[PDB]
Amino acid sequence: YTGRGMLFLDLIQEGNLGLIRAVEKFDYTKGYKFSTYATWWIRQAITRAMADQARTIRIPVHMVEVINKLARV
DNA sequence: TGCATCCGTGAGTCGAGGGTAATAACCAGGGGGAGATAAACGAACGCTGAACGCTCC
Repeated sequence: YTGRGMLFLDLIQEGNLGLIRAVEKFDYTKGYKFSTYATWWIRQAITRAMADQARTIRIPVHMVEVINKLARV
């Protein structure tokens, strides 16, 4: 997700918040590796922050998901 | 102590002119302001004439 109005190092720090979230909600009772669980939370934190901090005029999160959806189609 | 290196600064004058890119995507819940219907008063009207006077027989 580099090169979209957010600095590359800034993306790492916001994703880093997602990682600390994931460890508090992870356990061995599920028969799966930590890597599969973590990547969901990493992607969530990065994409939400990108929605909330890239544009000069802030756009609400649900308008942002509308425009990128229509752009791709 | 001398020699080598790099970093910062400055480099004319007025004229002419405007727009830039890219990636899991959702229920689920739920709060919070922005637009839709009955109650408190007093002011137009309303007939209520009643109650006063203004001319007339």
